[PDB]
Amino acid sequence: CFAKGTNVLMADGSIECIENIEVGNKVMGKDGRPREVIKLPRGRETMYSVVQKSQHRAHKSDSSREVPELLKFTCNATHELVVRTPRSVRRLSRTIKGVEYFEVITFEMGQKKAPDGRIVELVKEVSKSYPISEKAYFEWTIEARDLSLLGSHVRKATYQTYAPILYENDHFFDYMQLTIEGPKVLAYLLGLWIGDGLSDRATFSVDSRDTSLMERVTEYAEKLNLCAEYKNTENPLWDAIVGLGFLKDGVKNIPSFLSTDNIGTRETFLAGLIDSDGYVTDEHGIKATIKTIHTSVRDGLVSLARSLGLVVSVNAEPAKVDMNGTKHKISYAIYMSGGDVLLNVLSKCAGSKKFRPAPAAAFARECRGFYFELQELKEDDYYGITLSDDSDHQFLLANQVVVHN
Repeated sequence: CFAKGTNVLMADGSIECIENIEVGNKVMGKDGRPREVIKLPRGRETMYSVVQKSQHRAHKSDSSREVPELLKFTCNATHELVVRTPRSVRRLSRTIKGVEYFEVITFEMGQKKAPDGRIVELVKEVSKSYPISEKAYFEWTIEARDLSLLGSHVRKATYQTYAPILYENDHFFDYMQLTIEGPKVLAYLLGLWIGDGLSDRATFSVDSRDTSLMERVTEYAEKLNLCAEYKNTENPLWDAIVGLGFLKDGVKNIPSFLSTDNIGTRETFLAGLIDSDGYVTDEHGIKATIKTIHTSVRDGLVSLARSLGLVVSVNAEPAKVDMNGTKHKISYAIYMSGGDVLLNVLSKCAGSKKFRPAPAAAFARECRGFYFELQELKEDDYYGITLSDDSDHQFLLANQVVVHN
């Protein structure tokens, strides 16, 4: 069902290639609970490239300059994609009536004759009022080779989903360098460093006019004992930047463990990063925007925000120019949205035009949808794993895409 090299998420929040897994290994399910591998099937056939539909980039190459699509996988022709399509009616409700012929256009389940000879069940767009076998959406499944039978509309309207990482490790807190009264300020000061810090030491660049942030920095430092050194020594903040991985080979980095660790710590780190070089808007829905010239931070942030269940998109931009020179070429804009998922992160920020009050009531981190495009590929060796017949039959790939057995 999957090409050689597909990374899947393991139930303990660990990552492994589709091929290095065996029965007994437990993958990560939708709920943050473990699945059970009870078989490992193989074969060869047409394979398809599934990738999220996006407005730009991605030319074939080995340099991580161009912004990449991380919501992508290669499965086999008979792979069953778990998809959703909206219910939809037009020019009439269920069934209203006027005079002299007019049309009712609807989306409903029917059976279409596959060119191969198979009689597949799928969503069809239907003319005037006709019954014959027809919640705000359809929850269903389709084999890769079958997307092509879909009508233009039904097809553009269909999407896959990704689930949030509701599971939690503790790699952060086991790294003392207690719980209540603590982790908040370091996770905060770490995101603050990746945003404004000096690569060689614990020195950020808090904006003067931002009295509210200067207040935070000084307040927080005090809680972690230090103070004023930033506005390389046995300095437990610099030791964590290094120890916890915030420097991907002499380059600023957002460590993978951040995606399966404590939720609160994920949200606090993001707040510090937004406080440093992000900015929030409310025009058409609450949204935060972090900027970075680092490719490692850019990709680690995308998976960090999606682990929380936020909606993410990335765009390439031009950098700076001092007197028309200084610093060049490109930087990146990462856009995040999600309502109360986002309100829960912004309610930890210090910046005055950044802070937003916390959600009104409790909230749920839903799976988010995404439109994709398929590429019919050549014959190849497939892998795949079988979850127990009594489970939901689903699990999450390393990128969080919800896949079916």
